Parts: sequence; C-alpha cells; structure tokens
Amino acid sequence: DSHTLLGTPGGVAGSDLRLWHSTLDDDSRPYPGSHALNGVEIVPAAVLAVTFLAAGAEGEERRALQDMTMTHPVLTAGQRQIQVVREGEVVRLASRTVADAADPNPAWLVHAEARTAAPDLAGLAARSLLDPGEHRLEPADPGLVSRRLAEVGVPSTGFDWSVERLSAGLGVLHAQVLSPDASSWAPLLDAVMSIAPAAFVGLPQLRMVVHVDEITVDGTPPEAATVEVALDPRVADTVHALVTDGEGRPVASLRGLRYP
Amino acid sequence: DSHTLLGTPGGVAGSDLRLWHSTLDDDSRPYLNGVEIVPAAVLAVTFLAAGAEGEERRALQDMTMTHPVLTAGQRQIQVVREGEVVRLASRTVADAADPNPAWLVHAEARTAAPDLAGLAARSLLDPGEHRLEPASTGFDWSVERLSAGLGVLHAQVLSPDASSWAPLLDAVMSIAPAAFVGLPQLRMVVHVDEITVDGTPPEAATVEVALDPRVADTVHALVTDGEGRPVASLRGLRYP
Repeated sequence: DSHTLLGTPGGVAGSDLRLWHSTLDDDSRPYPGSHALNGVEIVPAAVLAVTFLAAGAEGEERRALQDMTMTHPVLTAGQRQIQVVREGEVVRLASRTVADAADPNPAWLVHAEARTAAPDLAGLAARSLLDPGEHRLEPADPGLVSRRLAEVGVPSTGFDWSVERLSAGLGVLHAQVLSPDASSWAPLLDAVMSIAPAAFVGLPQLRMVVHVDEITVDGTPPEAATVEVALDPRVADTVHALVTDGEGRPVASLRGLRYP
Repeated sequence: DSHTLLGTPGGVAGSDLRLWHSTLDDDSRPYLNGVEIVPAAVLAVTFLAAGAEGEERRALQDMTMTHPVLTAGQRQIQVVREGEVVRLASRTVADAADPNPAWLVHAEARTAAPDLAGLAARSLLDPGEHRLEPASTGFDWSVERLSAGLGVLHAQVLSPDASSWAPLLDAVMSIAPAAFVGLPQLRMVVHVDEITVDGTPPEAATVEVALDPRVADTVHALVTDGEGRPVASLRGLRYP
C-alpha cells in the first residue's frame, strides 16, 4: 500500500547488502486499480520506479535513478516470491517461483535494475516548460484525448490520476493532471509514463516503457501538476518528460524513456 | 557431511553471494543444564562445507570464533559465503511482529585451496626425540592410548562415526589444551590459522598436539591414520 514491492527487510550478516522479500499475487497488488493487457495483469513501471526510489533512499536521503532497465515484465498471475536488492549503488528487482520442499531455492529472474545517484536538483530547477506558442500547442478535444490515451497504453490505469486539460503539438504534449493521492510518487510517475507514448507521431501503437536514462523527483508529490512530454528528435522510440506543480516549479524529470 | 549447520540454500539476485539458513533447536541437533553450545568442530565443518559447495574441498584460514553459538530453545542460523570469506550468524526466530531481528556474527574464516602435498609431507614427531612417556565428548570419540612429553602429546583416538570430520576435529580441539605445561586449566579455542582435511575421516587416528615454542597460548595439531599417513592438520590453534 506504499505502492512499492518492498516487503520484509532482510540482511546478510557481515555485509552492507540490503534485501527485501515479498510475495506477489492478484490479491496483494501494491497499487489500487488494474494495469492489464486483456486480463494479463502487469506491475506498472511506476511501481518499479518507486520501489527503486525507496530501496535507494533507505539509510540515506533521496536518490535519483539512472539507467533503469525493465527487461522482463513482472506478472501478478499466480503466486511469486519477490526480492529487491540494494548492492552499493545498484538496485534490482527479481522474482521466482515460490520455494517448496522439492525446489527449496529456485533461481531468481531479474526483471529490472537501476543505478542510484545523488539527485541533480539544480539541473531539475533550471528546467522549465517549453513555450506553448513556440511549439504551437493546440488544446485537444477531451473525447479524443481519452481515445488516444486509451489507444497507446493499457486500457485502465494502476492509480488515481486524470487529465483535466491537454495541449498537443508536433511530438510535444502538455497535460494538466490531477493526482489526489500524494502518499507516493507512483501516481504521477504512472501518469507521465502512460501519457508519454501519446507524443509519438503517426499511427497509434501500443507501447510499454523498457528503459529510462534518468528519473529525478523532488519533494512530496503535488496533487495538481503539468506533465510535459517531448519526443527526442534524434533517437527513435524515445521520450523525455518534465513535471511541474501548478505554479510551474519543476518537481520531476524523466529523461530517455524508451518505448519500443 | 552430516554435522554441519548448513540448512536451506538461498541466493541474492544478481550476486554470487551464497547463503544457507536453518533453525537450531534442542530437538534437531546436527551433532550444560538447559543451554546448548555448538562445538568448534561443527563450526569448522560448516565452513568447510560452505567453502566447497561448487568445488571439492577447501582449507580454512584465519578461522575466528568470537561468540559461542548458544541456544535455549530456537534460533535462526545464517551461513554466508562471500567470495573467499565465510561467516556464521544467529538471531531470534523472526515473525510478523519482529520480522527482521539483527544478526549476531559468531565466527568467520577465509577459504583457500588446500595444500594436500604439504599435508602429505608432514609426519609425527619422533617419540624418542621428544621423550614421549606413554601414560568435551559430545560426539562418539575416545582416547584409547596416550604418550606425553614436554609440550607434546600423541593420542590414539577411536572415532566410529566417519560420516563427518566433526568428531575427529572435536577430539583434536578437546585434547590440544592438554599440551600446555603447568596446572590444567579449561581452555577453549578462539582462533585457528589453518585447517586442512583430506579424504574421509578414519575411524582410528593418532592425534599429535604440540606447543608452539615461540608464540604463547598456541598449539599445532596433526592427525594421521594408524599407519601415520596425515589426514588433517590444524595450524595455530589459539587457546587464551
């Protein structure tokens, strides 16, 4: 209910390794809603992100994430054991079949990994939203926003956010987002990563994020935000995001979201 | 090896760390009044086995025994192999109300490639040269014969259980403090520089124990079969 997959802390004697263990099934999903491909429930990338943020910052101040790879999706179907590992500046999320007498130590599958780093908050604060006029952002019809947002991502969302306004240009979107749950960054991160693939031009494809070069968050999540999402002009299948609060102060950035 | 504290293997994703977990209880001993103490020999064979999970056999070096493994009821045991370092720890049995009690590290050692040609080149000190006059047991071993000199003993030991090295190692580490001159004190080993074992334990053995002439509170041991072929050595047993 923290929106993370961090369960019971575990230690290795004589080692600064940090572990957390948990069991995942359909009745212990750390998020409220459903995130599913035709009845295939997949843990949202936002949950992986906040899990890594929490694991990074446990005995310390908050971290940014770098080179977050999401190689294999985490499914909720049946029952699986989850291990989150912090080893130095590396965090990993793994799962395996629930151990039993016949297989008391099944091998781990590593789903995702990132590196933790000191957040670049002056970098973050020096960002601002692209100028609407300069990039010719036209306000979009609510009905088409809903259809587009549905088309490019998984039909329902994991979390309680919504788009109250959206302006769109060529490979740029500005979305005014409501996010009443401020108990974690997962809802806003889920909004960013659900809205981001709407920026791609051409025919709508269903995409899922598999990599992020950098995730930086600052402070507690606001309940109203503007989410900017912009195509990388040079590298395919890549989007960059900025989140500001209602007064336009930058509160999160996600660089190099990859949606192949 | 039947006398180790190695329980269920466990792993850390993305790491070559090896873990084993077990619960230690008076009902299921792998080998005072209401308190139980794990013999040093059990710690040694645990570390030998943890060292040699992939490989065939390791020697141990710099085995330190800091806190005895004591139990009056139930305790969780963790054995850790991290590269060439092995550690043994214990804690109160976790539950939902206390889900991650802290580990107490009892002992540690380093693993290394056993020097078996070195071991085979050892032999028992000459009885005549050292003027040997012929004169706890939680396991099944016993001393059937003993010759003693100044700071040296040769003890013929019977050890019917050959399912592990723990009984013979326990005999060595129990008989070694007898090598100290002067009035008998109870001593218990807290450090060993090197432990090397080869093959399966014999059921009859001779144990040599000799004071280090130069360093205080230190004893060296050699274990041979009945024909004097070396099967184990323990160098630098420290008994403060």
